[PDB]
Amino acid sequence: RNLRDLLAPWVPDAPSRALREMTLDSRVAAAGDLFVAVVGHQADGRRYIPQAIAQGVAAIIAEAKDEATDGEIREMHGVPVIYLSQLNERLSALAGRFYHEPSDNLRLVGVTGTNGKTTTTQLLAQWSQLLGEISAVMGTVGNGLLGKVIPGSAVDVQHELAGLVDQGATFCAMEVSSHGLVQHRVAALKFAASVFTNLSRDHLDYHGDMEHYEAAKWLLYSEHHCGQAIINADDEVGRRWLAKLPDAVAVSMEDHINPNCHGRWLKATEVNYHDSGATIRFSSSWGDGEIESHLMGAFNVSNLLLALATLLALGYPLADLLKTAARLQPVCGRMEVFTAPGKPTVVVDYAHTPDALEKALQAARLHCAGKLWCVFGCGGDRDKGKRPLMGAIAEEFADVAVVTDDNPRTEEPRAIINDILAGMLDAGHAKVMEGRAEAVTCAVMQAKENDVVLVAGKGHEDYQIVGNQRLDYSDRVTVARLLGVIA
Ligand SMILES: O=S1(=O)CCN(Cc2ccco2)CC1
Ligand SMILES: O=S1(=O)CCN(Cc2ccco2)CC1
Repeated sequence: RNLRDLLAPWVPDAPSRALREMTLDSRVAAAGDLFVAVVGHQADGRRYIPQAIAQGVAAIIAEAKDEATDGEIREMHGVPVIYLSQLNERLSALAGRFYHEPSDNLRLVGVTGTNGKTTTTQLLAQWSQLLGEISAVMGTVGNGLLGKVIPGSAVDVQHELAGLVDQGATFCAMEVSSHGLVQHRVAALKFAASVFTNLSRDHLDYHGDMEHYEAAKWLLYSEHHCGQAIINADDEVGRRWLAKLPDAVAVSMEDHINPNCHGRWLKATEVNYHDSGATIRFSSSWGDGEIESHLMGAFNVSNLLLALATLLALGYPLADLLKTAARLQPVCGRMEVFTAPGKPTVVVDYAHTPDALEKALQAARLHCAGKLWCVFGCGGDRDKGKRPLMGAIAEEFADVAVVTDDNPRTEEPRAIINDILAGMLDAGHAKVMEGRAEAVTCAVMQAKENDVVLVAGKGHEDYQIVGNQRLDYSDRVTVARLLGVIA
């Protein structure tokens, strides 16, 4: 790594300097490093130039605004200071070059939108790896090779992706946050494909506002290497964009494919939501088939179809995708289904808010021939407002509400339960059982073979905080033990 080579595309005849790491933070800027001084929302990195020089950085790249012209080479205490205009916009490209263009050395798929980003990202990584890739994820959960995700500037993005390349990753599914995109944090990444789970957003009822939102985004996307566009046609904005993008792949499970366009497409023709997942019949420009998904609810059908369409667009054979689809797993504690022969279906989900609980019950309902049970509580020593709302939701969208404990902490467990029950029309119809394990056992042991029991609130979070103790407890383990299966 050399300053001269680093800057060659932009600043010819830049000094020759060996560079260790690239950093925006003058605090950690050690000897031999390249310090990058950026002008930010409320901070100006150029302030910390003398400090960085004092810690022995090899060279500095600094925002040119007001202080210099673009590509201006200066020299302070023997250290090169190269000024570049619009450094924020160029930082991704700069870092990309520094870290040997990691997105050109694996298949990078970017997923954007509000809902289903995490799941779709995870399914992309899972499915690609089942097809022979060494897959990785980058996003809100964390970064890492599949099953070793460790819990973010344009430099960090490039740096982490290079780290994954070094660990042998050949495929990376990246969640792209709306904010990350706008702030040019993925500006120079070569995306093999970009998946749009949706492009809708609240607060856009004024026609001028929707117009500006779309223009802003369209402009942004025009400036990125998006690769193959895979768009959810069940989204209103998605459809309008698909109408303008003849090379984009349209995906639908609600009959929004327009075949007159002769574009590439994938649609679910029918779905059977059964006790252990969904059987998805689909047609596509690549051929038709049938997938046995072990994921629950309509949203996860959409998410799966988006991943399928993406991988098909990237040229993975339909037959191989079909042969591996049954091995796709739910994201841990996200509508994770547990079945056993002749037992009720039990779903463990992390849902701990009124909206999450409602969605999880609506999803569970689809797979439920009999009665839908909901076992849940609310956290103690936290905001109490959601309690009656979650009570009301459990009453409305389930057949049997089993109200129990969930991390009561120092608060009186029964008081929390009372707040939950307060929101119900017929609290008397609810079952109350304290001891969460006992409540789960009650639902599971009493529920019929064709019932579904949703156990909500914890998902993967395997502890019960009672008083000051994080006592060892797991919904997944409790459920697995009751059903005679392995969590
Ligand atoms: O830019 S982003 O939208 C996509 C990449 N992510 C993951 C990331 C990289 C380094 C630290 O965290 C940040 C948000
Ligand atoms: O589809 S996009 O995400 C990326 C490409 N851009 C510009 C464009 C349209 C047709 C040719 O170039 C639109 C947004």
